[PDB]
Amino acid sequence: SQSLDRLMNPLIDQYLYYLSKTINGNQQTLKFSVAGPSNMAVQGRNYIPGPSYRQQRVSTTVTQAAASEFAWPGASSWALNGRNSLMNPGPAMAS
Amino acid sequence: DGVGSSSGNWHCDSQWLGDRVITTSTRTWALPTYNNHLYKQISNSTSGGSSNDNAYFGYSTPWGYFDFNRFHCHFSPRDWQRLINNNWGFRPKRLNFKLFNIQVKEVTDNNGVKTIANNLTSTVQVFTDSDYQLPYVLGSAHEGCLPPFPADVFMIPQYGYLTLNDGSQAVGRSSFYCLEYFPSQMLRTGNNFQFSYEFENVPFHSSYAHSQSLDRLMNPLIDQYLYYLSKTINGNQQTLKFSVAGPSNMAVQGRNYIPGPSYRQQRVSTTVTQAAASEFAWPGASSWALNGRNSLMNPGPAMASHKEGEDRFFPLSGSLIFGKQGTGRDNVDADKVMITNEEEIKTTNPVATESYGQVATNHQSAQAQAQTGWVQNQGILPGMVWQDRDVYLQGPIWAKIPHTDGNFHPSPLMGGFGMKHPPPQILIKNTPVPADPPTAFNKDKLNSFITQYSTGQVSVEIEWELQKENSKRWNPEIQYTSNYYKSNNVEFAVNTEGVYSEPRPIGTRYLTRNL
Amino acid sequence: SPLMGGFGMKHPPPQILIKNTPVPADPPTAFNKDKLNSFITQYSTGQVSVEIEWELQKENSKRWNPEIQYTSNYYKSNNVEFAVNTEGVYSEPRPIGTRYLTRNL
Repeated sequence: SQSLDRLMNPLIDQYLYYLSKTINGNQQTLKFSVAGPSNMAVQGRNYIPGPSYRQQRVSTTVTQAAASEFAWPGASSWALNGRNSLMNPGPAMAS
Repeated sequence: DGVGSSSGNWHCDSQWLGDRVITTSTRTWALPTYNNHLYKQISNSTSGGSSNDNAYFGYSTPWGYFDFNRFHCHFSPRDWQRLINNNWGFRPKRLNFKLFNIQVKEVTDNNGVKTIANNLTSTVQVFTDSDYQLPYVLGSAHEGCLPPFPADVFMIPQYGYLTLNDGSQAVGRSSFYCLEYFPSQMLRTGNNFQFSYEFENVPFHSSYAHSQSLDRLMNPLIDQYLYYLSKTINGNQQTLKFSVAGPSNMAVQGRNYIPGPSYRQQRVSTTVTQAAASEFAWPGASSWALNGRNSLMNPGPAMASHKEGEDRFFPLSGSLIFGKQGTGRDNVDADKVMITNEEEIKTTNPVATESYGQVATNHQSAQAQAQTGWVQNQGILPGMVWQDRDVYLQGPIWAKIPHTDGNFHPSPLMGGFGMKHPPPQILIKNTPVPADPPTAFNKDKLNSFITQYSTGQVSVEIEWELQKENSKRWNPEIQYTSNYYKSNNVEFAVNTEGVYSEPRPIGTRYLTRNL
Repeated sequence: SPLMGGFGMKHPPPQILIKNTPVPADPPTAFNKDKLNSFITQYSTGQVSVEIEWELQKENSKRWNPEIQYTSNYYKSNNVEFAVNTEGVYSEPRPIGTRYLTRNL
């Protein structure tokens, strides 16, 4: 019922700072700001999402065009002793 | 007990036994009424947010909570210095928590003047989430913890939580939690609250810096019994030549273990009078994506902040950044913040702003030259060894390991001890006291309440286990020390206006041990 | 021995420190991380009692003639020495030592 990137308190700022600005408007002027509810994407986090092995995206919607036959050519695979095996179903990832 | 009898004493001291140190800290707190006793749905729409990456949905509760998840809440600077200069490791063992001397006040405003008086019959409600049934917000580096200085009086932060969101909207899987649906003790001015907690078994934190590097573990006087490919061409005929790997060429010697994982960060320099190509704070930052939302990789995997002699460089978001006393909230200069560094782990961990290494990318032949590619991100491999991020006096202590099917090395990335069952959240709220109701029945919930706030003392005692050092090193070690040179103020003390300040972050890795 | 007079001790009577516990005023309804600087104006009062047992060294002199003794003067005065004035002000009119009796060297 919670997402890994939304585990913080939405009412309280962190006691950590993030780099918010690099240029003043090519002199380098470093600026730092408190990571808080208004910018949750830059808050420090203790844990990160699990591993991935990217898969090609296929749509089930009717009336769609495809560049070419990519079922085998566009598939993710792993090789063992010169033999290619389809990565199926592969690591547990959000569909 | 009674109105005229104290329900507890002021306990604030540190006791140093042989293998254990017991820290006790007491603070005075103030608790106002939050949200006017209401639960409120909150989202990026209510706060005016627009970006997809910062969208959220959640609820703000009228409850406050007690947080002591920072080391300076328990260790004085001198105690921290003793711990870091005399021990190879430490870990929390058990916890004792107390609330006492409850004082509930009522505030009445006549015309531009407020009068404060005691409300001896009012109550304050406290309970602990021992079953971890509520969202855990102590695992984030939030403000509102007990002050490092015992004399400072602090305000209890308001408790809020987030659930699943789609933009500013919720989904059916989103959960709403009512904290009044939990049994809680109600305390008048004569009552007190206390509970004990036992820390689950965690590894000792590495309060040492390695005196050897992973690539220099061999005997510098003896050759290996292994050979390496030393030459390919004779001066395009292929003539393979092999040589013994020895002290003269240590880079090519066979090794049993390799440095830990990496996730490269952009390099930023603190040196003044420097030019930048463009604004790269967000565009040039390393990040990970979850359900279409991009989150900054911060602080990310434990990696060396910079190479030897390059202290001016720091990873864009790979280091903890603390603010100096009095520092503003938005767009402060570099001299207003304290940038931590992890140079001590350069002996086992890769540099944050450098590639892990090079890997072959083709098959060399008489027609194709051998090609290699830079490894910007490298996952866990067998034989890898690494050091976790160091903890700091003002840094976090613990975090809750997310309840998931799988995890790897669940040490909190911001530093500290990862636990499936961390110290439970302690939630506190002033019981609403309705004003005079109408003389005719009305079914609507009451919205007129007496303005109230509460104050009291809070004590937390934590027993820490120590790992003593048994080094045979002959020369003296590096130790944290204050500087004798004269200054207007004493470091880690109050100013002429009574303002306590922490002038620098203090790590734990000064003693050394072999790799 | 203290140069201003008295008994020198490595472990004298300990310092007794007392302070009124701060009582914060009404805090804001929105969280602020700064330490509170608004407190209810308070002061405290009470009674303090200290009891000290003193050991005495009695005199065993064989001196025949009477000794010098500290004594008040009978002669009339507007006020009694070591007493209050007409405005209730207590005063100590002179310093009093301890060395009036005599013994051989």
